[PDB]
Amino acid sequence: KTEVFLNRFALRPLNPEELRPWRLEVVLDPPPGREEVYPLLAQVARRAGGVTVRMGDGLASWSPPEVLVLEGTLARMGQTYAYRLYPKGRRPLDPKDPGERSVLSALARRLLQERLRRLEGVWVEGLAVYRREHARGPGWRVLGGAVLDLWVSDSGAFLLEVDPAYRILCEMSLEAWLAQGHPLPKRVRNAYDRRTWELLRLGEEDPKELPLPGGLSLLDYHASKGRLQGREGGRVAWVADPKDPRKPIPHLTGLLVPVGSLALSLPWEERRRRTREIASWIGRRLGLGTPEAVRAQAYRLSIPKLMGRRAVSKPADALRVGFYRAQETALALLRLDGAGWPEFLRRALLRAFGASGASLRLHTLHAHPSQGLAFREALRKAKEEGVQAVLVLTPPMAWEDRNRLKALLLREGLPSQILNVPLREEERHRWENALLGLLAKAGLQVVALSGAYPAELAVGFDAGGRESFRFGGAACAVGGDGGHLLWTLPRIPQEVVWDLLEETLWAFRRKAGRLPSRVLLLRDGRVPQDEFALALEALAREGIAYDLVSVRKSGGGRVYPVQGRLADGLYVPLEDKTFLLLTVTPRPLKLVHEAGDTPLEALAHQIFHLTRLY
Amino acid sequence: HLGKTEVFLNRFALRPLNPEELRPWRLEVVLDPPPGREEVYPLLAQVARRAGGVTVRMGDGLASWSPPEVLVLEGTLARMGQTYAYRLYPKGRRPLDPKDPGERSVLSALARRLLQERLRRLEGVWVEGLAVYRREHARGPGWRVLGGAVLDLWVSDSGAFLLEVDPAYRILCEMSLEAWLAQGHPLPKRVRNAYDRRTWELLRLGEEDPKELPLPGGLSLLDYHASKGRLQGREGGRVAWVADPKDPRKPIPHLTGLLVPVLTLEDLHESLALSLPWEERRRRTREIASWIGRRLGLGTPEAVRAQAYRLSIPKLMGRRAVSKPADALRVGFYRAQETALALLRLDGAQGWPEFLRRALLRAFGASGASLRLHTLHAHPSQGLAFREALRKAKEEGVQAVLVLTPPMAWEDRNRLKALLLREGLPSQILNVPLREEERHRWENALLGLLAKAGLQVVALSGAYPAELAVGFDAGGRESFRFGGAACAVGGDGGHLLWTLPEAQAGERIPQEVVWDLLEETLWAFRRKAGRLPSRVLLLRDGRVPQDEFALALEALAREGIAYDLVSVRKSGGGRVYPVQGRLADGLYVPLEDKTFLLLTVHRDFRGTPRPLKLVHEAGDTPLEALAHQIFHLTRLY
DNA sequence: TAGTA
DNA sequence: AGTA
Repeated sequence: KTEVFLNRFALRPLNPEELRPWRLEVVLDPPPGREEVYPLLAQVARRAGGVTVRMGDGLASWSPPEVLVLEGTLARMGQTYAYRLYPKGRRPLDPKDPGERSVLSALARRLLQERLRRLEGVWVEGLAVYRREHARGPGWRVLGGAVLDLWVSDSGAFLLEVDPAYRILCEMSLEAWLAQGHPLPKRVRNAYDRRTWELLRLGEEDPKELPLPGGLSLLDYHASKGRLQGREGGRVAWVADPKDPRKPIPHLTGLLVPVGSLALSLPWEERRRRTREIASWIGRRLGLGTPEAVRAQAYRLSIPKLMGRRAVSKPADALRVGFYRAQETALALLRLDGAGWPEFLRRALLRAFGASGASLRLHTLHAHPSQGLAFREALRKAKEEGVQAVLVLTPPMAWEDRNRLKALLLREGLPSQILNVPLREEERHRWENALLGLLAKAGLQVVALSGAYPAELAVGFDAGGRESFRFGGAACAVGGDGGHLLWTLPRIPQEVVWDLLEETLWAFRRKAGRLPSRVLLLRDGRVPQDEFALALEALAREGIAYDLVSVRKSGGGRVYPVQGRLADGLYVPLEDKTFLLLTVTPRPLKLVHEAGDTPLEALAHQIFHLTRLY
Repeated sequence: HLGKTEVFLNRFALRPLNPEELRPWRLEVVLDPPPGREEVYPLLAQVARRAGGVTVRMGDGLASWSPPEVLVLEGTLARMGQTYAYRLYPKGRRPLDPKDPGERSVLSALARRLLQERLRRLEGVWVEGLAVYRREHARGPGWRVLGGAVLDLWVSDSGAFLLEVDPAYRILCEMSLEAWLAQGHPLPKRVRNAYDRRTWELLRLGEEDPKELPLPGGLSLLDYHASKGRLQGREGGRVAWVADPKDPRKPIPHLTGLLVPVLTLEDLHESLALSLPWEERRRRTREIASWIGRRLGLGTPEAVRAQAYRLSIPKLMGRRAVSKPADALRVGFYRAQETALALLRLDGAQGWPEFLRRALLRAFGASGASLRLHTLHAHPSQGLAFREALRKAKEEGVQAVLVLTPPMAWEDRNRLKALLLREGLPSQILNVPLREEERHRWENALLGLLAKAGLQVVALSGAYPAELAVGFDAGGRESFRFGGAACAVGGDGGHLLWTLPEAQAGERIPQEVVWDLLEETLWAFRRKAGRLPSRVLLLRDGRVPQDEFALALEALAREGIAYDLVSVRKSGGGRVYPVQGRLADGLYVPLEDKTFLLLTVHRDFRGTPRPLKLVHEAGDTPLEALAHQIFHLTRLY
């Protein structure tokens, strides 16, 4: 038990009016698919006045009825709907009932933006305000500020989050900037709004003879909107959406905007000071009481004992000291670039196996996926020759492409590890890990974790980066202390999540000759918790207990020590079954226990220990 | 069997197309806002219509036979809630050749549309698309049966109009679903919109008040139609929960006042003289043809007659020569092996049905081979335990499972087969209501079970084009993303397997599915025969567009594997009648350079047979050779 | 089949 | 909140 500072700040409690927002019913025309309703009301909230937000399938507003735009239209994905709001008088909400308070926070959050607008002599993009300018150049003008956020606490009061930030601003414009010449970037942005894209390559075609699906020209599309009012920037550029990147879509460099002395980033003490400042400065135009730094009781997590042949501090050092369990191994390499094995990889593997007195064979893959039958053939031969797992050096492939390859391998019963080829040696973190995986998948128990945890099976699900398992998905899973399992991949989202877990569960009944008593499921919060409904219902019919935990890297906030320094692994409890996890300024992991009858500390310890060994 | 037999098709030849119709007007279209690329074709079909006249979709534009001045060059559209605006750009006249499979398909679309336009302007007669219903046959309160014929009009590779005619009857309802139900008639299966021809699956009625039932975004269900002026002159009635039926699981609301029950022969009752004997059918199709012919103005209909060859019957043989596959069950299999079969009873009891145990015990006895008749005492697919009982069974040597189960949805059927095949257990379905004296169904089911078990029941004579033939199926679905199954036959009976797309991840490109299904069959064939097949026969369902096999074909080419891609359609094959005398069983009727019919009566059918239309799309093999192999594969299984 | 409710 |  220790005391810590969170980058939050309590403000005044909400008054009785704010706890009793106005509600509004909505009618749309034409009626959209029920799955589209919610994103649309959110849009309806913007169309309407300000400090108004979506509530249920209606709206909730903090501002007077006579200020909202009760009628109009909104366009979404090219389609246009007519909306109409209907007042129905104030409705009370409890800050204490997750649901209702989601609204209050949404309201709270919209307000901040509304208040952030009025502030002048400073520019605000969304919730990110910017005071002092950090640089100035022919096009770049790095400003200094912080990303903000405002919400409601279970107490029923305001809560401000503050965190120092940068912003590389380009006032040049793609074509121009690409014009007095620079190398095209990876991610670009438009000129008419805030939506960002990933630059795929550049337009070798004519932007007026290049027709979109309808048959409309790329130029006419934008021209007939007002975006071409003599803003000629008119070179063609092939862009792609941050979501689902091959489907590539055409755009215009002249209607885009890209993304040596140095303020990279300040220390901990400096940032926690710069943050405590803005809380005072922003508390100025906020007029919501006087900021109060939030103290949170943080618990000290136990450092786990790892065992290779001899004690070891990290799994990586097992590659020099030796593995916990050894066996005669055969590992083949598949190269999707050039040649044989890079020297430092052959070396370590030899070193590590020497140090374990185990025999090691190193094959090399005689084929490439593009030869059809031959490939499958090669894999079977290699599988026959004792190959127990495959290492794959390869240029960066799309999520979809690798899953596919691991499947051609998996069908020839070949576990695999994918090491991206522009191999950066000096990046040991990377390749030392790639090898641990390869070894774990080959069946080697590199390190043993001395334990005391509820889950004998922890499976983590992957959807790439999508907010859904619609387009198939993938799962990785370990048998508790040391038993990396047969990681899988697989229509309807619920049915997807379930097969993933069905197979893994099955792999484990294969190894342990018994079903796991309990399972720990880890997933990204970006995916609706409901997609797991079927898997959980399935686990129940089996009697398999479980705990469902949502994960989210960025968005945790910040943790600062009172006066000393922060320990290696920390556990910070929060508002209702939510808690932070901090390891080794650092970035916390925000976690949520959405289902399961297991204490948060137990869970915290098991995730942390799972984190310790990559 | 080599003799030729003249035969009359229910087709008729019309004047050749004049130069003008060989050079339709072409028009470029443009849509705003740009829709998803997968909506462009469905939308152009809509533009073709909005534009009016005899105009059809051609590529990414239109093609028309009516004067360009008659078209509606500008208008709006709506496709599933979403709406867009279109503008046409007349780009002159452009020639098409009947010899080219693609261009000919377009000219025929124009013809089909021509038939529609002429039918739509007919006096006192009833039209339901390409169908015409001329006269009454019975009526009674609110309903009325009409008899006419569904028709078709297309162009040939020769370049002349061809008219198809087949008598049909239609039962029309003269009132609303509200009226009909008010007067006591039962709940029909399917309902049609009153304001258009869209139909639906009626699920049930609802107690909710239309006036206050809210559609997704909040609009009342009543205001939805009310505003669309569909209410003018009607009564909304009560709420009717309806289904797509392409999305049979999701209910949408509707209203009885705006619905018209789609009546069936059952609904009416009151043995109502509706069924046409082959003789009466034939004279009626000639009579209607004469009729539509005068109204069509495309010359006089000359019934098309063709040469129908009787294909050579296959030298079938198990342990010794045989007249039919099921005979091997008692004379012994062509080539036996130790065999293990497990029976999975999803109906209600315990074992092997006495008559099934007998045939099997006897079949193997005649073959002189060891057999084990297992029984899965594992419950239906309920639990990871089931997955376990299966793994155990395969480990213990089972080679195939016989599933005795009540009829399954074909989704649930493919699921189960997927579970089992997983664990390496092939399968054969046999629907539960089974009775001793139903020799035809179960003797065959037993043959599939054995063929799948790796057991070669019967072998076909010899010398066929392909030594490996694989069929593809997407079950109704017009593409191989959403599902995909394939069955491979070792050519001359060496039965290979059954399978479907393994487990990969992410959106799937059809060409990759198709490729993988074949990819698997080749390995099956590999392991089971020692080498890759020299030539393969790929049979696909016509509903699907052949573009999806491109990757697959290029792969075979790369591999050094020859092929022939033939597409099958049990629909629109027309009819076939004798000119005189009666008609045999396995007939081969070639029609064009690359198309033929295949007929097969059996028992002695009083009705008329619907032949199978087959189209040779890729390949070098003669049609006759291809018809033999397919025909022989059909009987064998 | 051109066309949610 | 807002395809190209």
